[PDB]
Amino acid sequence: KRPWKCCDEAVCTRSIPPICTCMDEVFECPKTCKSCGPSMGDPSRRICQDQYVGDPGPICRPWECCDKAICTRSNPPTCRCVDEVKKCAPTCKTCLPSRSRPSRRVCIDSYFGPVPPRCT
Repeated sequence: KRPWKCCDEAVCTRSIPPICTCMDEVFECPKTCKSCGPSMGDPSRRICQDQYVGDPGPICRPWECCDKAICTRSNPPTCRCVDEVKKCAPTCKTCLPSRSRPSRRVCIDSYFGPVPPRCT
């Protein structure tokens, strides 16, 4: 079936259906993946190499984008996001109301993965 359950870095064609590669770095080859191997010319940055045809599925990370990411220095880093949003992403585990913007919420999750895209 699909070689991943979720993908943070899906590179897909704008076609029906999409043709997709998941560029997410892996630390062990997922059971759903046919083969893992290097990426970005880096022998140590391993990915699921499989091309998939079909909807790539959801992101893994707890925020689609973040304008206020705070991350460690590792590659990949561990990051949190202090954006105050109308609704946390479905993939956020712990969402709390904001003190300063009472109609907004904050996701307090920490997540190990590449710096998320900026929202703005």
